[PDB]
Amino acid sequence: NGFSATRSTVIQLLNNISTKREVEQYLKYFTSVSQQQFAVIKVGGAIISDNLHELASCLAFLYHVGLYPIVLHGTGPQVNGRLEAQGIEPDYIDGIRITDEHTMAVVRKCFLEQNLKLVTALEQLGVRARPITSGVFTADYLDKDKYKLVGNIKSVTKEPIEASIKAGALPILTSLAETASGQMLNVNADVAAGELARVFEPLKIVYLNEKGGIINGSTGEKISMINLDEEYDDLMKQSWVKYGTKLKIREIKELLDYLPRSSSVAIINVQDLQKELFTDSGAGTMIRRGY
Amino acid sequence: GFSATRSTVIQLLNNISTKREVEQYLKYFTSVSQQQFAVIKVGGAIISDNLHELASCLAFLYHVGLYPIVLHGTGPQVNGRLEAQGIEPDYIDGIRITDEHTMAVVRKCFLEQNLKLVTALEQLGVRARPITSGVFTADYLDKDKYKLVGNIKSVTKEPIEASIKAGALPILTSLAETASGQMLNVNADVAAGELARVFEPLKIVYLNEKGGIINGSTGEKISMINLDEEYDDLMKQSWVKYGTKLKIREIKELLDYLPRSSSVAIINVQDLQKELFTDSGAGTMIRRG
Amino acid sequence: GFSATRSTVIQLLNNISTKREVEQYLKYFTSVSQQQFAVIKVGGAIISDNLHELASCLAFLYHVGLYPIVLHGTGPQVNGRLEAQGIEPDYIDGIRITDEHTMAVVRKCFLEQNLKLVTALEQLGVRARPITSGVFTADYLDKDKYKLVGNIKSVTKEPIEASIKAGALPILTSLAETASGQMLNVNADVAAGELARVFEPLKIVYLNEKGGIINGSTGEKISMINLDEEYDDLMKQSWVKYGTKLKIREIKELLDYLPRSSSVAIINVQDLQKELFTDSGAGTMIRRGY
Amino acid sequence: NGFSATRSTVIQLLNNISTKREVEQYLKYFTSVSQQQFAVIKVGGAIISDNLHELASCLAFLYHVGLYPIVLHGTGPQVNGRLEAQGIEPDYIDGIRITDEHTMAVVRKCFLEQNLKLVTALEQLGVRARPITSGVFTADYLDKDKYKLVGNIKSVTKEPIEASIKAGALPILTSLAETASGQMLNVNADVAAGELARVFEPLKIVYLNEKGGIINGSTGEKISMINLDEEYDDLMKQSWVKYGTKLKIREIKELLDYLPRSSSVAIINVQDLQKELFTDSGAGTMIRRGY
Ligand SMILES: CC(=O)N[C@@H](CCC(=O)O)C(=O)O
Ligand SMILES: CC(=O)N[C@@H](CCC(=O)O)C(=O)O
Ligand SMILES: CC(=O)N[C@@H](CCC(=O)O)C(=O)O
Ligand SMILES: CC(=O)N[C@@H](CCC(=O)O)C(=O)O
Ligand SMILES: [Cl-]
Ligand SMILES: [Cl-]
Ligand SMILES: [Cl-]
Ligand SMILES: [Cl-]
Ligand SMILES: [Cl-]
Ligand SMILES: [Cl-]
Ligand SMILES: [Cl-]
Ligand SMILES: [Hg+2]
Ligand SMILES: [Hg+2]
Ligand SMILES: [Hg+2]
Ligand SMILES: [Hg+2]
Ligand SMILES: [Hg+2]
Ligand SMILES: [Hg+2]
Ligand SMILES: [Hg+2]
Repeated sequence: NGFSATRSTVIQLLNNISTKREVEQYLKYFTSVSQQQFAVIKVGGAIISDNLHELASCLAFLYHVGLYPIVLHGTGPQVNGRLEAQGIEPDYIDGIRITDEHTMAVVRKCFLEQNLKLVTALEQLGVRARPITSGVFTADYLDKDKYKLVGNIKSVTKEPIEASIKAGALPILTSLAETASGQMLNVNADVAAGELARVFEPLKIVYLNEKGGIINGSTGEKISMINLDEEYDDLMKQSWVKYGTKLKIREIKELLDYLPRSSSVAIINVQDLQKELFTDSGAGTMIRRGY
Repeated sequence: GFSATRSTVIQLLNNISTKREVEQYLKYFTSVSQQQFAVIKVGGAIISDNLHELASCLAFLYHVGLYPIVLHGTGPQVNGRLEAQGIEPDYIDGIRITDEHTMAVVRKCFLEQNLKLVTALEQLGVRARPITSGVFTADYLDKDKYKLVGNIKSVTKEPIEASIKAGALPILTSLAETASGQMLNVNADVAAGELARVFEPLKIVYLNEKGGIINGSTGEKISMINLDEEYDDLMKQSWVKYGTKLKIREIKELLDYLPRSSSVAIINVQDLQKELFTDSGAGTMIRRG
Repeated sequence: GFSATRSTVIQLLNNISTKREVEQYLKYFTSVSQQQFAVIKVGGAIISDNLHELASCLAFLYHVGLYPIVLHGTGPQVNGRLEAQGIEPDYIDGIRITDEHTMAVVRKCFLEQNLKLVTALEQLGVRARPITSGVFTADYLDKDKYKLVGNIKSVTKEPIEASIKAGALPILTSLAETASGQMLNVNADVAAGELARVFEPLKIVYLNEKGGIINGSTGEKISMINLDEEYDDLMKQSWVKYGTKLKIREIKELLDYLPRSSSVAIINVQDLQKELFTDSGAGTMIRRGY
Repeated sequence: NGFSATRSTVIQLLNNISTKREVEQYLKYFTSVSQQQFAVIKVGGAIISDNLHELASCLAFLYHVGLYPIVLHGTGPQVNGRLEAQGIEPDYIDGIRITDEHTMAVVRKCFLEQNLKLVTALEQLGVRARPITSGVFTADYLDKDKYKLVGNIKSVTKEPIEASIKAGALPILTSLAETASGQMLNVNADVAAGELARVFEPLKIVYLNEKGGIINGSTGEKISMINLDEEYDDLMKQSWVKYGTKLKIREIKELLDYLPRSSSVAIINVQDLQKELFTDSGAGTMIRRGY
């Protein structure tokens, strides 16, 4: 809601504008009376460890121009770092972490740390943020025998996210879910973000990763656009598509079958976020249902 | 940058009238150490019955640059919800027996009450941070007897300190978690006692509706309890039951660990300002004898 | 401290449409040096006739973190006051002949107009600092001919720089003072020119009601004057008289000192933003020429 | 008008408070609704060169609690230092500087310097201050033959001072006056401050000096109170009341003849001002009508 452009906000806004067209684009967003949620942004765990300042800076820009994102982040790399320090190797199937009781302890502790890290970086920039670490995702077991403490999300409770935004604070969420009776269950961040998007139907849906999209492994070329109805089935049969990419793309396809056809998902690097959000950039991989 | 209005400064002056009161305030106003001003436990009933006065008093503390650690309960509204759905509340030794359905009600109630308090504060211009999990680590108190109830074994200070450092009042629930991530129900008086133990605040305050503890055998409010002299005999009295017994027990165990200079005030919210700014306690004061 | 509202940012965006314009704004927005963005001379009449527009335009500049040096006149208010007293205004070569009584009137009017503008700015949330003396030191221009009229010999920058450093728009009169403290009257166009000479600002703007200079022999507004080619011929034209003649000469002598990249814009307040943010001038532009 | 207590303002207020009586004294000023000007404060020129931080700091306290003083400063000592360096002996009669053309140029320069020094120190503390160096005092020649460029003040134009206060800025004045036709005339700062106090009829009238009051030259002791109706005539016959002190005492006597008997004037060091204004300390020299 609250628009308050600091010196850094003004510089961020102007520094890459070069045309009337770009100016007009920003004017359209700043004069908008829409009540639609602006954005759900999924943040790769690696970005919080490697690229915190940059992440905090673009989130701060959005905050200062009154366009609050719902932010959901992962924690995969730092979990593997802790397990390795303890002489334990991680285990996945279908891109999903097999999560026994000891692994869940590490996952929970790492999520809390990395969540607070991001919230604090934001507060150090004068951006109000709330760590939302429980009470959003209710889940049952995806498959206890196979994955152990891994959740299948059944419902999203919106009130803590909306209360945060209403209070003027960015809601910063982990992908942890809970059963009704309170057993925490690990969920993949790509999946949890998609559930948020499903229920909020935001203007913008963004997945931030380091590669800045999805890279065709046979050619090495970045895939600019994916038309799911045409390309999904045979894209998934390609042997270069890694488990994590397969999980990501499956979730997005399911998400976009629910959302209206006007919705889309951008998979992009954080340095290209502003131009993709505001000035209609072709950076990253854009994914839509299509025909 | 901190600033205070005329009304805030006037109310501040109205609370301070001696050199030691001034010094106490300024000591905590400009945080020169990791020392904490207050742990304030809020009875759940206050959030449903007297929220505006609770929020206003906490908002005054914030506006004079003080950041109490606030932890609230939710027992009465859990009891309300259960009775509303035709389920009778289930306690033993003052502790709620918490099966799988009861825990879902407790969690949802905790979160609702928490957001209610946080939002009332925000509406008064107070930055408040919900801290609903991640502080209390527990194992099962007694599975067979209480089911999903915790016995706290550690307090993680970071989220509370981070909140204060960001200039927001931390508003905590008493939910705890096992290492493996099973949330457990903990009595809010007990949890508050665990916070006081690790933070060693200047002030330890429990807010209830009665404004202290009443002696059942006489019908008179108890002004002071000297534990070393009175605890053993007091716990034998048959009028001392349920939640009260549990409250006195935890406070006794807390004050055994804290220095003799510490004390615990059980008061009504209308006595909070006087209890925090002066040594002339109100309600029921408890100290080591 | 700095923050900008939505409507401030919207208005900034409406003023910028090229990369060059962005880099120009950013250069002056982020400056930690003594470089100056603008000297803006305000015609006295505008304070009587169109104050709110003037004050709003200056407020926008302040709200985007730009700190123009503002110097204003008061000629027409003085003439009205003299005529209210049954005194005929007395000019030669565009300069007011200023005896003791007239100096009292000029001083009072100047201080009044100054406080009028400063207060209008403050009402819009703009910090503005009256600077009514201590800037211009002067000798007598010609005591027999003009009486209490000054020829400016130095400009003290300190009061203006301190205002800007504190985040306040400096609002100046053109009153000057002898070393020993006799105030001397100076034409506001000339004093503004002296300010431009020592500050060498990016932008030199003269605000008048006509939005430039009209060629008397055609009735057409002059869009551009290239002084090297046109100045001698122009000053021989019979329609070039009084205050307009003085203004042109003063601008010419100013531009003899400044680099060829400089220019002076004589415009109406409605064109101030365009003139400040873009290279597409308005009204009457004056330069040396290439 | 605008009350806004900063961190340092709160500490400044409470630091010295030990009793309920002191508290109630501050409550009286903070709950007040009277339209009367709070204070006229004369600042000896030396304080601006010698103890500027401390001066800026107590003025800042008054600003932040919404009790704006009208501030008038001198510059006598630094003019003498300038003259000294040019090989010129300072020239005084009856505590008033004889001021020829050269000396007026020094006085003027050096007034503007001290004025801007004070204004800038206030602004650095986040206090809005407006330099008011002309347009307040209109004067005739005091005695051209005897004093040269020295003024006798005939009127005080209030508008600039009231406009500054209304805008939220402390008005910081020099004592320079001007004739109708614009010859600047030098006026002693003690006299100009008296002329301000006459027309503003403030609640408090304070003269700040480094000595911290007036010293009885014969006994070698600070004078705490002067009852003028009783003491004035004999005081003016004492050998140790000459130069500025004589001028000051006479100007204060004439001021308190015009003002009601409830008014008084304090002469004090800046370190004792807060306690003097708010909690009736009895430091420095208090002067009043008496009987
Ligand atoms: C179930 C599962 O795979 N959880 C992910 C969540 C963290 C993330 O996505 O970065 C994990 O790595 O444990
Ligand atoms: C274990 C237990 O009794 N917990 C409390 C928590 C709420 C409170 O203390 O207000 C309960 O009523 O469930
Ligand atoms: C000397 C001289 O002509 N001064 C001008 C100054 C006012 C103005 O320029 O608006 C005058 O009118 O007296
Ligand atoms: C006339 C006169 O004596 N003026 C004083 C003004 C400065 C002051 O009072 O400090 C002077 O010393 O010149
Ligand atoms: Cl960005
Ligand atoms: Cl860990
Ligand atoms: Cl209240
Ligand atoms: Cl419920
Ligand atoms: Cl509920
Ligand atoms: Cl306008
Ligand atoms: Cl000097
Ligand atoms: Hg960890
Ligand atoms: Hg509930
Ligand atoms: Hg309180
Ligand atoms: Hg305008
Ligand atoms: Hg006039
Ligand atoms: Hg000097
Ligand atoms: Hg003071």
